[PDB]
Amino acid sequence: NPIVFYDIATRPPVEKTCCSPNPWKTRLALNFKDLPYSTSWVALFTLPIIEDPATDSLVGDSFDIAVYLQKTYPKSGAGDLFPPQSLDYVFKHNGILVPLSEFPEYARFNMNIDAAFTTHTQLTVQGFPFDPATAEATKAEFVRRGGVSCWDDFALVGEQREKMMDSFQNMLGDLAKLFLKDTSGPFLLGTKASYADLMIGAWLRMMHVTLPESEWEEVRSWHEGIFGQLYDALETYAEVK
Amino acid sequence: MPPTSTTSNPIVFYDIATRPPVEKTCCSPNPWKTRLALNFKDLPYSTSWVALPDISKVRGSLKVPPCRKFADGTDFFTLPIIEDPATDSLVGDSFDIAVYLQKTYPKSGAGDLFPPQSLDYVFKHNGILVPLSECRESEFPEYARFNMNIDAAFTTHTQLTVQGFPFDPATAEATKAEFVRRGGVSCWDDFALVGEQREKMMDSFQNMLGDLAKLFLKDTSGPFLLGTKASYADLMIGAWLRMMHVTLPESEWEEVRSWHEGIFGQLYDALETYAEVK
Repeated sequence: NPIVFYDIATRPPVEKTCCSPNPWKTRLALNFKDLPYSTSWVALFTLPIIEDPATDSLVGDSFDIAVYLQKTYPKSGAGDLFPPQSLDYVFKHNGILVPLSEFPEYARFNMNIDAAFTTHTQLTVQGFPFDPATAEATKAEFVRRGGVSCWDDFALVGEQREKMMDSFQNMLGDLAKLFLKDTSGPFLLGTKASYADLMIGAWLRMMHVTLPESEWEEVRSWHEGIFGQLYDALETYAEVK
Repeated sequence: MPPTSTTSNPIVFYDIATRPPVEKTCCSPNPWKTRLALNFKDLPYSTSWVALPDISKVRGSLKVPPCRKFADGTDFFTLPIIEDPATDSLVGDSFDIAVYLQKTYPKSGAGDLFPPQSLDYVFKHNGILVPLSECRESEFPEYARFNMNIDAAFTTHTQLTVQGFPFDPATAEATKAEFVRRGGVSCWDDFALVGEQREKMMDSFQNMLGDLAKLFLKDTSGPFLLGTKASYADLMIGAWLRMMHVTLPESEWEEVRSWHEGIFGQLYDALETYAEVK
């Protein structure tokens, strides 16, 4: 009867090392709904998939899983994943050339948040917790992808890394403005959480796992510590079970 | 071979839900290949019967069969999928699943799924023009070609099965619409083939089975292609026979069982020890 949740395998203390942003959106959402589930770890995306035996359904992709959970369990747990709100945010470095319903303001936010965080993800490389079974192959994918010639080329350090942290800070400065509409609480809607906060929280989990501790301490504290406080507020939905 | 390091949680096998009494109506041919292969290897597993995601109104990313790594072509649907926790593996194609089971559990159960053999069979109605998903390099290339040709030979007679197809009632209408599209007809009742057209289709089916039966004459010491030694190539045929067994009238199934000196009835009978629905 419990839900089966398919996540990406990382280095053996998997409860503390798992860090793929899209499966973390679904984990946060399932905990938000307080549904019973167990995690199946798969080695190397296609990979947020759940099986819900309550409806004999197999659902892939994190956004569609979140729509499915809201439609199937509208009132479970903390309640509504998609409360009405205006998510007035565009990542202006999307551009208009490199190719690509329901809750379209959330679907758009998800696309813009993913684009904004993914462009800073060369910062996570030195700390990525490879599953040693998939390590050589995963390093190769990361290489084909950052457009470097080999794995040693990702060594970005010293001055060049500060410039990367700086650009990460500017991106987060523009995103922080959305958290100033309602400062009665740490979320976008103040004290009420939504799937839009979980989207950001999932990316914050990746950074917490993969960044040097001193660098996470800055990220946590930038822009009046808005993301640090969002992170702390989402801990209650962050159980790895 | 990479055997697993432990002995862990059981394999999860995702199969296509058919009409309520599911242990007796399940009939999808590609999932039956995987079931026969798991039973051949004698592995523990449980089945999750799910509605077919390919036809489901639920939006998601599981709508097309994955690419095949070790052979040309693809399965018809997403749904032969296994999760093997012993190796953190999620495998979504009947032929890749059988290759996986042979590399991971090479001596378990009845033993080798891919003993060397020539499988000299061509379905002559393939033609030469239809585009095909192509693998970079195939494992067990005689078996990879046999899999493609056996699917084509049986799938072209599958209008014989529509009247008896055991629809899960929750998905009957969406499944019927997909069959109507894949069959090139305008509506569900266009599939009605009765009396004279059904007999011609049965003669065609018998002609096809007659060419395939020649391969079972090369070793008469037993009912399998290699006589007393079974292989994944027998399971491919046994899987398609199970579809036929569920969806044909019993009286037409007995024709299939007894034609060509009962070669396919003997194979069916010899595969029953691997046919448990668990």
